[PDB]
Amino acid sequence: MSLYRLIYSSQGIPNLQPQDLKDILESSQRNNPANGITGLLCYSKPAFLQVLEGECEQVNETYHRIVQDERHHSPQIIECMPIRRRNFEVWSMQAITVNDLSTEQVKTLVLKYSGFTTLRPSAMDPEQCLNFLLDIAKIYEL
Amino acid sequence: MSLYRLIYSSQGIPNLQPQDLKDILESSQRNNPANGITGLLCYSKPAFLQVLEGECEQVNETYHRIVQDERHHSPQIIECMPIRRRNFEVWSMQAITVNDLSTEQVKTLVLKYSGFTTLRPSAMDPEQCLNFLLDIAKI
Amino acid sequence: MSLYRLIYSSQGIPNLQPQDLKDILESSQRNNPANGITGLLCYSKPAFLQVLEGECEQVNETYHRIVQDERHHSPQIIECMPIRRRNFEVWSMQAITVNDLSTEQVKTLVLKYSGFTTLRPSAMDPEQCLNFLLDIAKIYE
Amino acid sequence: MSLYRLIYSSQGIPNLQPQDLKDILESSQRNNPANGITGLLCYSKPAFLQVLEGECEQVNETYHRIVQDERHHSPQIIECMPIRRRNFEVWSMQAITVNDLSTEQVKTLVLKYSGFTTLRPSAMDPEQCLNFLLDIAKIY
Amino acid sequence: MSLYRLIYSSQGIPNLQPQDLKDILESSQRNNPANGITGLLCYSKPAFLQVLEGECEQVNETYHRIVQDERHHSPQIIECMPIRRRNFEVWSMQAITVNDLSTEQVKTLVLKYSGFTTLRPSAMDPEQCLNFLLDIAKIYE
Amino acid sequence: MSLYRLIYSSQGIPNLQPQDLKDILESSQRNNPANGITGLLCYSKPAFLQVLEGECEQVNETYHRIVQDERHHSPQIIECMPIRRRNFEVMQAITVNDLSTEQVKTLVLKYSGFTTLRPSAMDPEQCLNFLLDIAKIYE
Amino acid sequence: MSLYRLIYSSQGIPNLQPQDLKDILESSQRNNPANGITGLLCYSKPAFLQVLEGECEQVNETYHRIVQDERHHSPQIIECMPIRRRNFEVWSMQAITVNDLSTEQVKTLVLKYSGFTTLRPSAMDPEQCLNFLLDIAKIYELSDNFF
Amino acid sequence: MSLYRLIYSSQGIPNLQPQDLKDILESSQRNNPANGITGLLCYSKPAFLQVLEGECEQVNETYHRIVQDERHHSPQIIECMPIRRRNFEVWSMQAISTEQVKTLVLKYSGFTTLRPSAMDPEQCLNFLLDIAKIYE
Amino acid sequence: MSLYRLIYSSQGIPNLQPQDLKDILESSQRNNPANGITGLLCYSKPAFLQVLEGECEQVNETYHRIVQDERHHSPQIIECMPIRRRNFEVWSMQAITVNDLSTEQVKTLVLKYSGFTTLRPSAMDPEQCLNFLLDIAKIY
Amino acid sequence: MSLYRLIYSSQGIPNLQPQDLKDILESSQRNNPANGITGLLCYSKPAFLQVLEGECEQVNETYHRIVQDERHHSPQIIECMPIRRRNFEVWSMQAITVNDLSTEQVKTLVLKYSGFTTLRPSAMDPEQCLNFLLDIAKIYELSDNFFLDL
Ligand SMILES: Cc1cc2nc3c(=O)[nH]c(=O)nc-3n(C[C@H](O)[C@H](O)[C@H](O)COP(=O)(O)O)c2cc1C
Ligand SMILES: Cc1cc2nc3c(=O)[nH]c(=O)nc-3n(C[C@H](O)[C@H](O)[C@H](O)COP(=O)(O)O)c2cc1C
Ligand SMILES: Cc1cc2nc3c(=O)[nH]c(=O)nc-3n(C[C@H](O)[C@H](O)[C@H](O)COP(=O)(O)O)c2cc1C
Ligand SMILES: Cc1cc2nc3c(=O)[nH]c(=O)nc-3n(C[C@H](O)[C@H](O)[C@H](O)COP(=O)(O)O)c2cc1C
Ligand SMILES: Cc1cc2nc3c(=O)[nH]c(=O)nc-3n(C[C@H](O)[C@H](O)[C@H](O)COP(=O)(O)O)c2cc1C
Ligand SMILES: Cc1cc2nc3c(=O)[nH]c(=O)nc-3n(C[C@H](O)[C@H](O)[C@H](O)COP(=O)(O)O)c2cc1C
Ligand SMILES: Cc1cc2nc3c(=O)[nH]c(=O)nc-3n(C[C@H](O)[C@H](O)[C@H](O)COP(=O)(O)O)c2cc1C
Ligand SMILES: Cc1cc2nc3c(=O)[nH]c(=O)nc-3n(C[C@H](O)[C@H](O)[C@H](O)COP(=O)(O)O)c2cc1C
Ligand SMILES: Cc1cc2nc3c(=O)[nH]c(=O)nc-3n(C[C@H](O)[C@H](O)[C@H](O)COP(=O)(O)O)c2cc1C
Ligand SMILES: Cc1cc2nc3c(=O)[nH]c(=O)nc-3n(C[C@H](O)[C@H](O)[C@H](O)COP(=O)(O)O)c2cc1C
Repeated sequence: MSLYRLIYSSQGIPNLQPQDLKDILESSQRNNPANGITGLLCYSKPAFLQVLEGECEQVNETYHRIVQDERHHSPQIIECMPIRRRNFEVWSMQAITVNDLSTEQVKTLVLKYSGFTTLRPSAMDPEQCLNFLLDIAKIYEL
Repeated sequence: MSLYRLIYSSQGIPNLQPQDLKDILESSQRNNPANGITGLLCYSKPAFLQVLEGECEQVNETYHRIVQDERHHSPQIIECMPIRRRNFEVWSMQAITVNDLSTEQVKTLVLKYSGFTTLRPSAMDPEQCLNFLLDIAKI
Repeated sequence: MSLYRLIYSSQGIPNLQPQDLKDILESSQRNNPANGITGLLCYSKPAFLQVLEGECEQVNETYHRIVQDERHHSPQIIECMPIRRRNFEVWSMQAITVNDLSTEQVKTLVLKYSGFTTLRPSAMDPEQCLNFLLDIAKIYE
Repeated sequence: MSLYRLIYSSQGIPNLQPQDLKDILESSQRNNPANGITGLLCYSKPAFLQVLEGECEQVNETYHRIVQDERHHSPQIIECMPIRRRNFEVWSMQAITVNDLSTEQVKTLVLKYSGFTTLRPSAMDPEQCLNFLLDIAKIY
Repeated sequence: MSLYRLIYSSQGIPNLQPQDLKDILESSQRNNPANGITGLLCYSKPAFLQVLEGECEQVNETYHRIVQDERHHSPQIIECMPIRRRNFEVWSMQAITVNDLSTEQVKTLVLKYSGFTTLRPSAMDPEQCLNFLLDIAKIYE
Repeated sequence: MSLYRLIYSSQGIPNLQPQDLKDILESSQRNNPANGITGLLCYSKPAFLQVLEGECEQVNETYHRIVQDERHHSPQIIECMPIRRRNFEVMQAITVNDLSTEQVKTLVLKYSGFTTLRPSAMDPEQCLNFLLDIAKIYE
Repeated sequence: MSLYRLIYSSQGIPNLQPQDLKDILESSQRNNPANGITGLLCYSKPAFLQVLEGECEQVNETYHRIVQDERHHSPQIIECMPIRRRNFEVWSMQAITVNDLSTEQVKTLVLKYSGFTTLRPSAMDPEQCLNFLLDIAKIYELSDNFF
Repeated sequence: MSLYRLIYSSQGIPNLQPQDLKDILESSQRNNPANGITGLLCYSKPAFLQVLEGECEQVNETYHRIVQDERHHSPQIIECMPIRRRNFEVWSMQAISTEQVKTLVLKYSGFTTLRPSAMDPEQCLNFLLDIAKIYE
Repeated sequence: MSLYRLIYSSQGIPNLQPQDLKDILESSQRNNPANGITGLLCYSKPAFLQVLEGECEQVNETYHRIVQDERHHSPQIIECMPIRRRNFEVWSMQAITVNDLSTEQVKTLVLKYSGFTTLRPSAMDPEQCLNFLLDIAKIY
Repeated sequence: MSLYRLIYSSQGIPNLQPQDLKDILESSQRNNPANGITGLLCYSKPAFLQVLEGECEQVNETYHRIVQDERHHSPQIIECMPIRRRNFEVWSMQAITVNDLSTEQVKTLVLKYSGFTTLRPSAMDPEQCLNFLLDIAKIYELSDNFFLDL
């Protein structure tokens, strides 16, 4: 019913290739529009960080389906709450890799909101997660 | 006396034609100026979403007249409260249709405040309804 | 779906007797329960002040039905909004008459939230109506 | 329409007596009920401090009538504003005299909101005025 | 003593001419400098809306003088309070007529803070009055 | 690491029996202490509504273990967030239906639209307040 | 006009005797109540800490009178500002002495608001000074705090 | 060693000549910089109004020195308190026509002549900050 | 000069005996009074949790002298800041050891602010730490 | 885990030449990146004022290592608390000499937050130190002013 946001992180499996993230993105871009789901996925080997926005029932359907995926494990819900309005509404889904090859502007962003230059969501509170995702969206948009 | 704003939604009757939407707009534009009413009507098949601003007595009189209109049914008052100042003061009544022929800019605005690309007032709270309406008035 | 409150006032017909009010109470106490509606009606000749709480769809269904009642006219919605929780949850409906013959305590309460000792709903803001209705529900009344 | 409170002070004519305050009281208690006015009057030689509460129009009517009374001059409105609810509702009007011969508990209240033990409205702000009057009403 | 603002409205007598408002304006612009009074007056037939600023003592002195004026009646104090700083300090007094001949911009402003396009202080709360006066003075300029 | 609270609802299977409720209770009370999980489970046929409290990692492990339970479906997370202190800090379970006391029904009505518990129609604050109030009036 | 509070500290001249302290408090009892001043004087040898509340003009007249007293030097205004209401109550006739033979309760109160068991106003902010003075007035029981 | 602000008013002696104000100016400009005192002294016959900013001990030393000055009497501390930061990066003096100045004295007080006894601390501060702007 | 609080946690060395804890507590109760330090110490093997109150200079000198003690390592400052007033003014130092054991009175407090019944400082933010210590002292 | 900021001041040894400051900056810039530490060091003879930001564990590790440096003594922690985001994230370490030879612009920032034109960290409360440091970081591009002063 109500407009909702869910932020979670997970451990990618050890063997993940760049093609595996193309298969996640394409699936998400195929399923998400029809469900009202918008969002952003960050990968920083081996951690995933994703925000999902949408009707509560749809966000939940999508999350609990994602939890069942064989390409990641130990999902940790970081925040889930009703929202006043969407922030990621221009993307059914988008994917960003944050690594050592990343732009200095991007590295300085990871640091602005966390302890290290490599993204580790398990060490960030919901507001730091949301703000990182907002700012990094802002520099890859659209 | 007191300046008020009422937001409500309703379900248009099934066979609502383009002429129907036009005479609703024409009625509101001739009646509202005289009663101090301003606002915006949005129509998203089959739902209507309207904000009315004016003196409490006038907003109530206007609203209870609209309620009796044969072209819609099941009105749902979403918010009715006194307000500090108007936001739609330049329009006695403005109408927008939000549908599959709407621009990505509109579809995106509907998405920003709700579960889908199609407007469904029943799935929005008062602040979401008002902000959608304020933003769409800002094209 | 969501929990709502609607407060409104109306003008009763000049022809309102003991039996018409009791008929309103009876109808409301019969219909309100099945629809999850709770609240309180006050009658201060000639005015009605009523508060309705419940699911948005129900509140609206009940209100728009009440507006068709020939026993009053010129309904004025005072406030309609989502609420954190109910305050009248114990009564599907109750009806108080507030007038000249009312208790000094009740009179003083009316004066607490308005200009006079006779209840005139069109001279109160939403917070004053609500608090009046909360305090008089507590007295009983 | 709107519920209002008006607080003002004035200078009473030099030699006001218990009886002068008694008929002010009797005048107010007959007039105030029908106008739905409530409130409290303080006299601290030589000055008056009154709060009036009621419908905007009635508060204004009452105040502007009072201004014309011969028993005082130089009225100063301290505060006039809409209010959420009344604080002096049980009293159409009461009068308390506050002087050097008062109770120690009342004297202590004067001191709490002002520079001296004599009540001097002109030397108090709107919040100090209302608060004095609220505490004063509380011990009555 | 303290810096104060008083806002009131009143009813002008039935047939006020532009010359009466000039006289009012001239009287105020001669008396107000010396008393440190500043403010703005609007006339919206038949009503007056004025804001006065100055020392509490002088603001009361001026207001109780104005109230004796035979050119209006039934004065209503809308607000009287201390203030941190003046907003009308550039003008000893200015007078503006707000009626059905004012510009669209002025009419729109009246609508922004009130139920109609004609200015009726009785229909406005103190915040609405103050904001109307700040905004209209800004256009004037 | 961080003290968290998660509130969710779900749909019990149609053939749930009081013995299943007792089995859920036995299991919880065996698993929760060692994991430092506290909270309250409520059952209003066919709906469950649970709040969990404890460390982030343990709330997540317990929640995702619960999601796989075949005695319910369609979980819907209502709120998940860090908290400054526990409210419950003693798993208790309670069933809340149209046979519960007139005291419980009045409590259901206080936070929602009807006398029967329907979490889908309550926001996070109403859910939590309901659970506290229902716990308060029990043990 | 306005209701004011002033808190100040000073350094009493060396070897101030109890009779001098008595002379000061006799003067302050003589003048303060007539001037509508309430407050307290504390003495933690050699330092004075005093609060004065009352009408701005009186608090100032009193303070600038005190400044000229030859029995202390280096006055330091800690705070002076308009207040919404008084927190003392009366002018405390008795001064409080706060030193190393003070009760464990008084010493604990000094420690609650500063770094040590001896009272050093130069180490405290205006709110610490006020709260100390309020708590000590409560224990003595000179005043509290209009109930 | 806390950063502090003190605002006070006083009445200049009836005999105050332009050279007295010049004397005050030159003493303060020699002393204040070495004591880390910034602020502003305004004089409009017969009132002085001054803000001093600096370390507590210096602000107090400077103020109580000023108190002993024979060119004014009846000092009234209007405010004295710790501050988060300074608002005057330098020290200045201004003696107060025209209408801009009229308008300014009015903006934060009841009359068109400067009367500190009728202004609260925030009014005094903002007046002093603004008058530094219309000059200075 | 200024009134400060510092809360820190550290890791005791593997083989601490109850005697060593007495030696720390005795040393602290000997040294703190003269430096104006008050506070509270817990040992939940292996973790130490201490709050130190006092003048900034003394709090720091004591903290840094403590860091050098051979009976713990890895000190983690959790919060350090000026405070309005002390909350532990009555104790030069008190030590809470395994009457952390007190079943669901003290264990009840630990759960109230953290994930488990056993006290682990690294699992608590500054506010949870202070509130725990405040509640624990209250019941003493 | 938690993102933290630590501000402290210490007394530098009376010897310190520009090479010593360079050696300090050099170690910090080599060590800090790996540790996720960022911040700013000011040297106002004889005093240092530093802010460190990073993970609580790493900030603490770095700080207690620094305390053991023979080039200063009497370290005083001014504030240590969790933070919502970094403010000094641009440099692993930036170091600025702030003294009587400083620009009038710098001396004005010093005076804005304290009693005098000479930076004396103990004459400043935590918010004053913080704001002072933020204002300095604002005006200095370059990770130091030892080679060029603006
Ligand atoms: C990190 C991660 C994030 C994912 N995010 C989404 C999502 O945004 N939307 C979605 O439909 N599937 C998402 N999935 C993919 C689904 O788990 C699953 O692969 C998808 O339902 C396959 O559907 P398909 O066969 O139609 O392509 C995600 C998977 C992973 C591992
Ligand atoms: C969704 C909808 C919105 C309407 N909004 C307004 C309105 O804002 N103002 C108005 O006067 N009439 C409004 N009406 C039109 C009235 O229902 C009614 O037809 C009209 O006031 C008739 O006036 P007339 O008979 O003079 O043409 C609305 C009708 C519909 C169904
Ligand atoms: C002032 C007033 C208040 C009323 N309030 C309610 C109400 O709370 N609930 C309700 O069902 N009917 C209420 N009604 C009565 C309805 O108008 C209507 O008569 C009722 O639904 C008739 O149902 P019945 O024919 O089954 O008796 C109210 C009527 C009036 C005049
Ligand atoms: C300070 C003071 C307060 C007064 N307050 C009231 C009042 O509250 N209500 C009122 O009717 N008259 C009040 N008056 C008295 C009126 O001025 C006047 O005497 C009286 O209302 C005349 O009424 P009467 O013709 O019924 O005797 C007050 C007079 C004074 C000087
Ligand atoms: C609505 C209106 C507003 C007025 N405002 C002022 C005012 O601001 N200042 C003033 O001195 N007189 C004002 N007056 C005029 C006075 O009522 C009065 O006639 C005038 O001050 C007489 O003073 P004089 O005899 O010295 O000329 C106003 C009058 C009206 C009716
Ligand atoms: C709606 C519902 C709520 C549950 N809540 C909890 C819980 O609070 N803690 C828990 O350990 N298991 C909970 N479970 C039970 C688990 O799903 C699972 O059956 C159980 O933990 C297995 O433990 P066991 O086999 O060792 O007994 C819940 C199950 C259901 C269906
Ligand atoms: C530390 C100290 C505090 C004082 N406090 C007050 C006081 O609060 N009120 C007062 O009148 N005099 C106070 N005085 C005394 C005055 O300096 C002065 O001696 C007094 O005004 C003399 O009045 P007398 O001539 O009646 O004795 C204080 C003196 C000292 C040194
Ligand atoms: C109203 C007024 C304001 C003053 N302000 C300052 C000041 O800010 N700084 C200062 O050193 N002296 C100020 N003084 C001057 C001192 O009273 C004193 O005369 C001066 O500091 C003596 O220094 P000199 O002996 O070197 O000339 C002020 C004096 C007056 C009357
Ligand atoms: C965890 C812990 C807490 C301590 N707390 C204090 C303290 O609060 N005050 C203190 O003086 N020493 C404290 N110490 C002990 C000092 O490190 C040191 O051993 C002792 O104070 C030296 O004094 P002594 O040689 O006179 O016995 C603490 C030590 C440990 C490891
Ligand atoms: C005031 C001052 C600040 C310092 N700041 C840091 C710092 O931020 N990071 C760091 O690694 N070392 C810092 N140090 C230097 C360390 O104490 C130590 O010399 C260095 O980390 C050892 O690194 P090395 O392997 O190059 O010898 C600082 C030293 C001083 C005296």
